[PDB]
Amino acid sequence: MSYEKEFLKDFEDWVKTQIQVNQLAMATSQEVADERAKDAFIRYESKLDAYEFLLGKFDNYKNGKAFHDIPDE
Amino acid sequence: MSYEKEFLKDFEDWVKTQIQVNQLAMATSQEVADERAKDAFIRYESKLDAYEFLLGKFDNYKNGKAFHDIPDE
Repeated sequence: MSYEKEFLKDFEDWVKTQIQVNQLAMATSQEVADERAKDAFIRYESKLDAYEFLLGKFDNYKNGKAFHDIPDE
Repeated sequence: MSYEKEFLKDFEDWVKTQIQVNQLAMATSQEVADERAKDAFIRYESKLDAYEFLLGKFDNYKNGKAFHDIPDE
């Protein structure tokens, strides 16, 4: 793998890590939710949302598509 | 530019776009904040935080550093 390819791979694994990280924090707080727990849930779910979207962009890469293209489902 | 390099460039411009997008929504709602406006501010600031971090990773790329390395300030 070239430098760009390894960078893109580490990048994707990092995103997958953040998704796991936020899913547990999210599930853990949602458990409780008082403004605190809901604020925390919102914080975490907002991050998950951004990372889930990015996971779609890496799918474009693995498919050879341009970045802006819409992922397959 | 190869495919990987153009992908990494579009990727970075997209992140910069999201930062601008969330900064305005964030500033716009914070203006008001009632649980609604604060929940919205939290949502947006949480996304900004994730994107700001990613901007650091692209700096690593532009510097030739591994993904996991810590950006310069």
